[PDB]
Amino acid sequence: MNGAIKVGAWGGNGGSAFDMGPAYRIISVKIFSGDVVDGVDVTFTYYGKTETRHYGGSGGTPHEIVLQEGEYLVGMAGEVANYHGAVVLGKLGFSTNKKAYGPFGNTGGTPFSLPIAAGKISGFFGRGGKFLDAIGVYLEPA
Amino acid sequence: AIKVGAWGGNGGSAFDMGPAYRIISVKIFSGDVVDGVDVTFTYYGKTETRHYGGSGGTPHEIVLQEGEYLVGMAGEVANYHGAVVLGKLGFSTNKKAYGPFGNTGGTPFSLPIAAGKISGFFGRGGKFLDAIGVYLEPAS
Ligand SMILES: [Br-]
Repeated sequence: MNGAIKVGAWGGNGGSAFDMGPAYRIISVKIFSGDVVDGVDVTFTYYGKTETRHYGGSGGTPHEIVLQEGEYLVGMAGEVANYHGAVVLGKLGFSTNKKAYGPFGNTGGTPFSLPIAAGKISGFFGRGGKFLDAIGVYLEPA
Repeated sequence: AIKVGAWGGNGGSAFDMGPAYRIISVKIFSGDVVDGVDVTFTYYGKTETRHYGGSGGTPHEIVLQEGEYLVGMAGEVANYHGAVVLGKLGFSTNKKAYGPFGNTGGTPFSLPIAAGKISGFFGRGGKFLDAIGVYLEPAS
């Protein structure tokens, strides 16, 4: 609605649905991972207030992407894995117009990939519980 | 303004449909792999058919009914006789999922569209369908 374009989610159907909606500015993403992707922090701005939302569980090591001036998110990729009986993100990475980051996570399964030939990622939705069950993205022009 | 993909190889020649006003139908030509696609659509007052890739294999036509639109695309990227191509391709509408068309496995990709629709195509083609990507638009 209101003109949104949402692609995904990739992953399983467990955990609880989340939807950040679209941001004015994503500032940074932290991807928490070990054997699989445990969760994500998204830090974003709105009217000069910086806020952080966490989705998924409390495990894993953090892997950060701090967006530089003129840097924006142009790809996402990973693997959907079966882990301990749950269908979750086993690996997750992102590309910007400047650099690739990751993927983070150590469990393979069914790959997915989202090259954005025109446009950028503008927000996130998905499912989280003990791990990051699923992830999807909002898109807008670049 | 919103283009995702293409998934597939670097061979063949580039194509680019741009976005349509309305997609009427898509035909997927396949045998062992995806040979190519026809897209029939409305565009700036005209009704047009374009063909991308080769024309071998068998055509499989999906005609979109009133209130029906394309909300997913998926497939596998395969090596076929030395060409990195779509080995399998399928589409979902808001009513039903179709496919796969083609028989050759390789690396899967999937594009579920939770909000919006596919409005057109771009990619690369030769004898077969080397690569395919989509233009995306919001729902109306
Ligand atoms: Br349409």
